Amino acid sequence: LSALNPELVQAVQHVVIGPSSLIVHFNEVIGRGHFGCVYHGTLLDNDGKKIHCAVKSLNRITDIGEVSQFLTEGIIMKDFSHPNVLSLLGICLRSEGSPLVVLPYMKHGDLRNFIRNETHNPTVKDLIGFGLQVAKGMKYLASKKFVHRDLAARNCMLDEKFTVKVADFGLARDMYDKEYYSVHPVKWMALESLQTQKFTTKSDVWSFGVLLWELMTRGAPPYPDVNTFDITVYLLQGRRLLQPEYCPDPLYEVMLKCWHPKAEMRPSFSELVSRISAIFSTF
Ligand SMILES: O=c1[nH]ccc2c1ccn2Cc1ccccc1
Repeated sequence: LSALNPELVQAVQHVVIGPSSLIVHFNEVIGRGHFGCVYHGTLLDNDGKKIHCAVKSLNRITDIGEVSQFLTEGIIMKDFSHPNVLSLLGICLRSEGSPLVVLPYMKHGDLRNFIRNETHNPTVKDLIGFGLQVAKGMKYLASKKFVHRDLAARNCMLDEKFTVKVADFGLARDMYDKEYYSVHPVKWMALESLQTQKFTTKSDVWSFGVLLWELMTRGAPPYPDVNTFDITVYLLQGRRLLQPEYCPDPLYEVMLKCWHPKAEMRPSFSELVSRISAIFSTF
């Protein structure tokens, strides 16, 4: 680590968690395998408050060029903070072992598994509230010109107060990468992204519309009968996800606006917050 550029070391200092500030519980995983090797940890703040965190070791980082790029990603993501976006608590640069990413612990795991869980019974109002929270998190990301590229219910998380956090971006990416011993998002993508492999805030709006559909169906898979290959033709014919049984008509109108074939015709996330907040307030 002494081979690191000193001005970059100075720049990342405010993101770095010293080893005496963090107690990593490498003996216990969070999500019992659902998220791979993500560990419980305890972070000590400056007042000695104990903070429950999720810790991941980044084994793909093997050389000093990759460590330096990682430091930079930490610097950038530390400036992203919003009630509905997963925050970065910090990073660890270890003398012994791969670097660590430290995030806030999410008591209720991912939003898709939460809504699919038969034991949980969120109301239509609660489901719309989750959608509004995601819209607020994306309004924040879009306001900083950050394009998510993989928005879906599986990629959002829930804390102990049931606050939704948009996740799976920056150092929280690769949320479901699992390591196997012997084994080797087209249905959320905007039509133009399927065609050009380019992503924008307007393609995140399309994905948000599919996430809204997931919320109102309590986590049903979209287009279950359509092969991923055939999705482009299906959308070009003007076919779209149908209105879920318990979805209010003005909310389905919002979903349809998200899937307009012309990206410029789709609402902005600011407009989505405006429209969904008014719908939410009728319940
Ligand atoms: O309780 C949690 N809080 C925040 C993130 C998170 C969990 C569980 C899995 N994950 C995903 C992830 C963790 C670390 C690094 C990268 C991705």
